[PDB]
Amino acid sequence: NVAELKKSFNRHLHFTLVKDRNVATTRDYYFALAHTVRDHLVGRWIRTQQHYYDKCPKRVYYLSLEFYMGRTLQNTMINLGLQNACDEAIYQLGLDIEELEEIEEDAGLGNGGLGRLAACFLDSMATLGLAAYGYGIRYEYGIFNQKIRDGWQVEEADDWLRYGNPWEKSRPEFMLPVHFYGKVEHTNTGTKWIDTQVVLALPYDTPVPGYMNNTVNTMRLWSARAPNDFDYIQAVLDRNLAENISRVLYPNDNFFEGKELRLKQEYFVVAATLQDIIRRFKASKFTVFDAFPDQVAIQLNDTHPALAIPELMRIFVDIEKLPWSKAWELTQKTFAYTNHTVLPEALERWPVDLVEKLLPRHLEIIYEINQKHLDRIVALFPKDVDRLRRMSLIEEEGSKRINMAHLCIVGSHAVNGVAKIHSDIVKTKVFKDFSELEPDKFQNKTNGITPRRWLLLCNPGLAELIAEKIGEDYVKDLSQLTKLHSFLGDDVFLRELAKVKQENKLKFSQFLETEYKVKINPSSMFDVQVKRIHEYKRQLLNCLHVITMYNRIKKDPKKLFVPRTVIIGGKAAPGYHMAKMIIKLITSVADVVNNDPMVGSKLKVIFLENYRVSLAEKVIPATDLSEQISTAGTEASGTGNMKFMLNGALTIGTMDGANVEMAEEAGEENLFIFGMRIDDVAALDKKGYEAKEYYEALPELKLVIDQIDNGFFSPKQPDLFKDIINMLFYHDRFKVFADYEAYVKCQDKVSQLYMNPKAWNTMVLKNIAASGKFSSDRTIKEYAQNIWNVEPSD
Amino acid sequence: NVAELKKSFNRHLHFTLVKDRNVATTRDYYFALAHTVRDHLVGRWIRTQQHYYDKCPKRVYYLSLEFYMGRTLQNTMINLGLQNACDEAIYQLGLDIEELEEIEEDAGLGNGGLGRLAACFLDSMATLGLAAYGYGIRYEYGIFNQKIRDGWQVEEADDWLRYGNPWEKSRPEFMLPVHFYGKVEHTNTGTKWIDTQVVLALPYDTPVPGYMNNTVNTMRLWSARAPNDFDYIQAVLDRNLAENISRVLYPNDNFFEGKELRLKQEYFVVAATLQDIIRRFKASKFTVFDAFPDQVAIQLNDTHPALAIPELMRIFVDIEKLPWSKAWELTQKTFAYTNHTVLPEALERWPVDLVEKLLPRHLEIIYEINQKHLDRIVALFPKDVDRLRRMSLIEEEGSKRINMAHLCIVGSHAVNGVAKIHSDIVKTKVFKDFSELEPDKFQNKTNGITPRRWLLLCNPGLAELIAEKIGEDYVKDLSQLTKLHSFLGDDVFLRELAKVKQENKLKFSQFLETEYKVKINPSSMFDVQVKRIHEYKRQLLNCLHVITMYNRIKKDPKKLFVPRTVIIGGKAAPGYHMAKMIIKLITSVADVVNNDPMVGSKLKVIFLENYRVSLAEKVIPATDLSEQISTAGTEASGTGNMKFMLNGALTIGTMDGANVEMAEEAGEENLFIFGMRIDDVAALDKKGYEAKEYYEALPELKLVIDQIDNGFFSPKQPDLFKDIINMLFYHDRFKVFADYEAYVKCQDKVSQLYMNPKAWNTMVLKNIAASGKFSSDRTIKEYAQNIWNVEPSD
Ligand SMILES: O=C(NC(=O)c1cc(F)c(F)cc1Cl)Nc1ccc(C(=O)O)cc1OC(F)(F)F
Ligand SMILES: O=C(NC(=O)c1cc(F)c(F)cc1Cl)Nc1ccc(C(=O)O)cc1OC(F)(F)F
Ligand SMILES: *C(=O)c1c(COP(=O)(O)O)cnc(C)c1O
Ligand SMILES: *C(=O)c1c(COP(=O)(O)O)cnc(C)c1O
Ligand SMILES: CC(=O)N[C@@H]1O[C@H](CO)[C@@H](O)[C@H](O)[C@H]1O
Ligand SMILES: CC(=O)N[C@@H]1O[C@H](CO)[C@@H](O)[C@H](O)[C@H]1O
Repeated sequence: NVAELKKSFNRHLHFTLVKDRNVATTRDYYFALAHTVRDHLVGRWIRTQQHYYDKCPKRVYYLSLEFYMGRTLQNTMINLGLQNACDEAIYQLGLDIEELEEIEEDAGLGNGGLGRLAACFLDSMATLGLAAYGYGIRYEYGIFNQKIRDGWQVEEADDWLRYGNPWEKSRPEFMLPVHFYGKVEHTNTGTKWIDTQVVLALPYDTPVPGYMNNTVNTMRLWSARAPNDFDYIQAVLDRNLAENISRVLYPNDNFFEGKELRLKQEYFVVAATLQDIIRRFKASKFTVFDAFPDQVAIQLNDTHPALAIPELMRIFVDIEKLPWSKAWELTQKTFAYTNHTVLPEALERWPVDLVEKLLPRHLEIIYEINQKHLDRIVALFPKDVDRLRRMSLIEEEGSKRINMAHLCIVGSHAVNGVAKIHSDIVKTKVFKDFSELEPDKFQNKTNGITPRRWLLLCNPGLAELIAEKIGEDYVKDLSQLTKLHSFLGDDVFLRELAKVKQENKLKFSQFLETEYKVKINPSSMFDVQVKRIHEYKRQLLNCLHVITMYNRIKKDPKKLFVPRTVIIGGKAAPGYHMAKMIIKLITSVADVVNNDPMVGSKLKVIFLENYRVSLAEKVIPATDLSEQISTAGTEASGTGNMKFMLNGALTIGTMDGANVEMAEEAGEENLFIFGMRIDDVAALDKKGYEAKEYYEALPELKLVIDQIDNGFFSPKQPDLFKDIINMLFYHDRFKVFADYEAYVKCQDKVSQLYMNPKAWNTMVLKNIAASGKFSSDRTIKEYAQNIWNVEPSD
Repeated sequence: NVAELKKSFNRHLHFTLVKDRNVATTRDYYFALAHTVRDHLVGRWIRTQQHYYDKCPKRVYYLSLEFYMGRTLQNTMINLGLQNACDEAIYQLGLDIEELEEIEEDAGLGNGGLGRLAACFLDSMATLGLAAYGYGIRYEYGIFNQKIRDGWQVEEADDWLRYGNPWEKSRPEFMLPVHFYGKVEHTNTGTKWIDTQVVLALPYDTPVPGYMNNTVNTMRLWSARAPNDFDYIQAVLDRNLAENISRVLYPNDNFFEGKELRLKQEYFVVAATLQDIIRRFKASKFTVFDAFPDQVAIQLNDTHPALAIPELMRIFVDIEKLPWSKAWELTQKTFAYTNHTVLPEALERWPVDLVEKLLPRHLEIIYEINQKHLDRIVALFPKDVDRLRRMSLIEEEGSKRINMAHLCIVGSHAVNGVAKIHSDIVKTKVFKDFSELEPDKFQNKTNGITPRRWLLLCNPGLAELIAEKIGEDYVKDLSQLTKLHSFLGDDVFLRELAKVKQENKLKFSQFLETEYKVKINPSSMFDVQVKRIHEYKRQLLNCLHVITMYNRIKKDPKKLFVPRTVIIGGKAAPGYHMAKMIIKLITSVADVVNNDPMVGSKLKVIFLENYRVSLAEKVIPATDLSEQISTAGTEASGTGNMKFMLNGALTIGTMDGANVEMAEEAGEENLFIFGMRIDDVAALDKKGYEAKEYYEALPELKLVIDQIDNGFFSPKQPDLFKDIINMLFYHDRFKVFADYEAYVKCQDKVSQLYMNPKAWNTMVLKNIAASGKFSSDRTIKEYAQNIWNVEPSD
């Protein structure tokens, strides 16, 4: 109750912050409230973990180099049923809760969809009350902070832990050695890894509260420490190198960069996690190891934690002294692999020299794994020499590299894609060789998003509305949102829905106006593309359509033009050149567009800085139009798309990733789908893509290109954007021009629907009403049932 | 009372440590109590700090690169008067109170005498209710942990913070920029210090509980961070370099090491501190700095923060735009300097080259000071061409250096030494050129220790006994120990006092044998020498006496030997070769002596690994004879000496430092004074030191030296102590041999007296009852009256 939360608050401000109202900072207040809310989950946290130890359910271990968590405070209140009481307590003390909430750093330990998938899943597994753990790296620096200076992305260290983090508790008793380098002896007592350099792994536990149940699971992130025995001053300074491992998240989205530190990160998180799991299994009730796969599941979050396979084997054979065949039966039965990667350059392949010098034993074990593997292939295909090098874990040509996917495929009992279409290509095409051998191993699990964070928290208006119509069951069972179909003809419900959208718009319009000094037309269409910047996602194409909108105003200023506020956001990897260019182009266009007095309030372009979990929560609920426009074949699933759908936006995009499943659910009539489908893409590769042909064929495209290339957007470097021009014309893998017309045409349909409130909101409601599939609660049921084989409990 | 303490402890264990009783670790329990205890000073801390904000009395800032704090928990309990009740609470919960206490890390952020002086000072300024603050660096790594391995010193990093520190509260709101490098620009707005690299300074507060009053003063310690703004991974890894500024404490006792990083440390703390003071001053109720010196004193703990002088000037002139002359009058009035050393090699003397690179503005301000300095020497000494070079701040040979001592002298209103003999020599000899001009500038302020850590804490037995006899008011006014004179008659007493000391040697003997392979004779005379390993402190001269003794059982195994445990402990600077060998020797000697079955239990020799504050709290109360044997004129004061006086041991030592003053106080017949006085060393230098004379001249010495050199103590390597011997005959500036004879004869009388229980304890009593002068409480009044001009309120 209120009075008690108020007494807790003051107690913390007093004792934990050593402050009285008189000189208390806003941060002092945030902290005091966090501690008050965190205190309210301790009992359930102990009891949950206690129950796991007493009843030994099969535990699920989600293993990942990335947990894109965002802020905890508000998410935690909501899931404890505490938000309203806290709101009121804080209000009564003359403070503003939204103000305190603003203080919190994001836990930006993620790049995008892969890392955010991890986050939604933990929330989901806690809500369904599974025995689940999150395991990854406690990066000192998460994804970097993005400033824009002269329309250019600028990186600033995400110093997220400067002031401390009250959502983590260290665990001094569970520190582990992790080993690197050294050499292998195959003595007559077992094979032994010796003369290694040691890093210590200190774990931190973070509470994963379930939505209104009694479960609080754990996320355990590891930290790098130097040992005490593995110039005096320099020696002590040198301890920096060991602790460097957990220092900074690699900021690459969908790109492999074969850096040594990264390899160290990957073993580091694998090694400590695997010990902790064995330790726990051994400390429990339960070749006592025969029960291990009845008590352990390890989901590989892409190939990043791939070493987990040769590591488990290493532990089983060398320490546990199990015979290799047994060790391998159990490895296969413990692991499952989730494939998210699509393009050649994202594929992790590690050079053999590197894997040999850093981890000799793992190399040996990997070769051994490979031998057993290629043996079986020879046996079923003796005249087939090419199938051998094709399915080998070693890409034997030149450099020589380990194909971590191949390793995950052979060490796991289940392999999965993240959307129907994708798993499909994965199974029938990309892995034809392996799936032929065991069709049943390969499955789909279409992606999902938590409707806690992504409806309840980021959008309480909608949540309340929906709840006032159909009650609150939908939160824990999003399929219940179909009940809304029975409100389609409800003229008054449509108004309340539009009102909700408009408040989100008004609020967010404040944000834009107070952060960018740019006049927002409150009633224009909020047309939003937020994701990481990559040529495949095609921010560029959107950008082109912006230019077309602008020109259309210029040629004919009196002509009926539906006002849009066009928002583009997301971070470019610091080494991704073309991505940085694509940013500079957008900010350039905005400068022209936002100041051309002849357009004024008809068109406003914002490039949205420092896009991240807590910003997604702001902008998404405020959106009318969700840009989702990758080249078909290039987007494994996507999740933003889903979050827009649930929050009352209409989606414009290609038949790619889960967009396809969105269209099935709500019916294509109710999305703005356009463009080449995968076939249309292949057929164009077959015949051959000539970018030129479209530039001559479409006069509006011709102008846009000409404007960009001749400095209309860059009079001080008329040829600033040349690199974009070349790529567009000669090296564009993603066929930007081939989809232009279809896109623009499709854009004009959105425009016309927008001029009919009733039709538009009717489509909105048919979307929201069908968004239920996309709850990460459904996804997890599916993983639980056909992969982990654990049951929900409560 | 106790019931609230049990609740609180449990609330912490539950809510702060997230543990129930059956899985709580020991660390868990420690923290739970620690937090409980901190809570109980919070009120007195806020009020003490409020109250200075209110009445606004003059503030004392003790600025030191070093704070040798030791452990906090028990000191805090005692001073807060809650040891009783806390003991109970822990007991009633079935927990070992002292096992808890042993979890706590020494805050080992000093080398020895200097950093412990500061730590005692804090306790006393708080006990006397001064508005005082300590400013230093939050070193990530304190003085190194010493391990003896094969009789050698090995160093381990002192990772005191890895499990966190319950006694500090970060103050993020008071974070600051410090500036480095760049270059000076002489524009017509004045001098701009430009293109500087910025390091962040983040303060952390530790409570300083006065003894049984209302005062809780603050110790602010600063940590280095990289700023905000900048190969991206590499750029991020490189933040390590800015943070290296506060990473490790330099481990030289009485020795100057001119490393760039150390200069950075020195600037860092001076810069953060001076800003923070200015901030506090402007924030109070006082562009008007006239009252600054009335509001603020800053004591320069030796020359380490000398840089504060030209920083304050720079702030005043460059930033506050005050006239040089005024800005200068204010500085001298603010600062005061405590000289702590006389060894030429311990004087800080910075290459201008380095200072010009790192602090180009500061170099100028120093020149500019020297100029103005040197000018007014010409006005009074127009023909003394030599006087100038003798008094300039700049030593001009080859690559010029900055004489930081001289700097501190010109820039402070008071310069003081740390004992009568020291200060006297500082005034009349070392800085005669200066003192002649302002005789009143130079003073003495004799060192002391706190009777809290060093009596009630470490030796509860002795304090209990004293309190029984004379009331418990001696704890706040030590001089009341004179009262214990009434008891010179009393044998009941004398036997009671002997009891206590025996009880300590027992406790201590149990710990001692459970460490080293050695059979301890618990009623032998405990001959303890502990302090940093130094040629000057002459642990060697002690080692020579130890051999001597052993050679007197080998010669005559059936003559009466007064039996003694000889304990020598201390850390050698990693870079200090002689001291490392000297340790090696003592351990060799140790291994020969403890394994001659003939010597048996007559003489055990123990080298005490890892001497530090909490270790000192154990061995001192268990001591009979205190070795204070530095060459006359080398120990500026000593503070070990005083601790052993307070704790019921008798002193064997030279007429050096405060020894002179302990003798003074107790009567010189009540200490074992011996060997060369100050003039004797003076004489011998002019006559010339000729070591071989005592080797020829003295048969008993001669054996000792031959054993060493021919390898009696290193058989498997008869060559080992080559350099010890060489040093001793052609290089020993500290004249071990010249006092060899006086010393041994002196020891012989100690031995003679130890066979007289009654006379011995009568001398021990005469020592304890006259130790009142040496309370740091007395030292502080004196600075308060005569340097800081502040008033002992509460
Ligand atoms: O009290 C606890 N605390 C925690 O486990 C805990 C500690 C943390 F530092 C943290 F950050 C998070 C958590 Cl959740 N656990 C517990 C209680 C009782 C028992 C029993 O078996 O009686 C066994 C127990 O350990 C386990 F984990 F098995 F439940
Ligand atoms: O609330 C406080 N807290 C502290 O001072 C403090 C904060 C810490 F984080 C810490 F680690 C230690 C302390 Cl001791 N102080 C205060 C109260 C009331 C007033 C008024 O003027 O009404 C002014 C005040 O500030 C000042 F500094 F003056 F004491
Ligand atoms: C949401 O999943 C999310 C992503 C992924 O969005 P896309 O599915 O790539 O469009 C990236 N960044 C943030 C902050 C998220 O919330
Ligand atoms: C005690 O003062 C102390 C010192 C300094 O003692 P000396 O005066 O040099 O003999 C050094 N180290 C520790 C741990 C002390 O408590
Ligand atoms: C390598 C990588 O981040 N892949 C991404 O994985 C997420 C989570 O499944 C998908 O939503 C997205 O379409 C896909 O691009
Ligand atoms: C520089 C340094 O460490 N000096 C030491 O200072 C302490 C405390 O002032 C004195 O006890 C000691 O005699 C002196 O040698």
